[PDB]
Amino acid sequence: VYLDRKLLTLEDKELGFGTVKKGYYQMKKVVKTVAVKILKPALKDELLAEANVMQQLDNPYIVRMIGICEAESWMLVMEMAELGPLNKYLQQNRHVTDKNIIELVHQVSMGMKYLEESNFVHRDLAARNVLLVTQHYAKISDFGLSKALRADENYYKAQTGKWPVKWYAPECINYYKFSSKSDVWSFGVLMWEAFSYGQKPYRGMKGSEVTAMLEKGERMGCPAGCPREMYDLMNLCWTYDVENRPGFAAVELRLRNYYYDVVNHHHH
Ligand SMILES: NC(=O)c1cnc(N[C@@H]2CCCC[C@@H]2N)nc1Nc1cccc(-n2nccn2)c1
Repeated sequence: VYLDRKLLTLEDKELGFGTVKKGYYQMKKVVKTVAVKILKPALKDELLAEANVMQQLDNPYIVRMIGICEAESWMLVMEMAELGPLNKYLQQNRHVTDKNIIELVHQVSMGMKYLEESNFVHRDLAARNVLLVTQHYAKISDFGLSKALRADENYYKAQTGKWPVKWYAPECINYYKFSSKSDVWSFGVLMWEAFSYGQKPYRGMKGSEVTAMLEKGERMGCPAGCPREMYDLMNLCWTYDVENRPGFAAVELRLRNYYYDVVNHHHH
């Protein structure tokens, strides 16, 4: 996992803990374009824990880590997803079709089905953390809050924090318990963001007002032009009771089947 600084070439400009910069890494033969997270002891430990999670994952729909390097600061080197975050892409590309959005959120569900099978919880699943390789190829990124589940438990219990509350399930807020089912709830919010072309969820509401709304059984409305089948899936992800909420195997299957029905309608 330890990379050679002499083989890494960093660009001066910043793409976006610190910063994300574009670079190039000399591989065995080819040169590879990379995205590098550069830190600007708690930050070092967090980056190394993130590196430890990514090291264990191998799936076409999850950003691959190339390695780590300790130079000017600690650096986490990843494969580059040229088109950037999904929310920003859709805000700038409103012509993207409903079929293309289904294709991308289905890819995220495949990556998450893999993470669930791997017994890792993401804990920051949102459209800003889905990166586009192409307009037809999404990858999940940003494993800074992710956790490997213990062998005897299907959830992570947080003790302390600065949380993305609008993407969190009720049991995360009420019991500090994070599971693959909690990530399913976040995935419902991510689907809403995607079909709303990168609009922020729960516009104009405080985190506490969001909790109050959800407790009353109320949910965000259907985005303009969103297929009813996809809005129904969002509502199923937003099942209040964790036991009754589907896991990613059930979600990916529903998305897969619907995507094939849409691919069929297009051919007709
Ligand atoms: N492998 C990667 O390509 C990569 C992995 N992870 C991330 N993480 C960032 C953290 C900052 C928030 C946004 C995102 N979750 N960004 C990556 N690339 C990237 C590519 C183009 C643009 C940007 N970009 N545009 C605006 C901000 N960042 C990032």
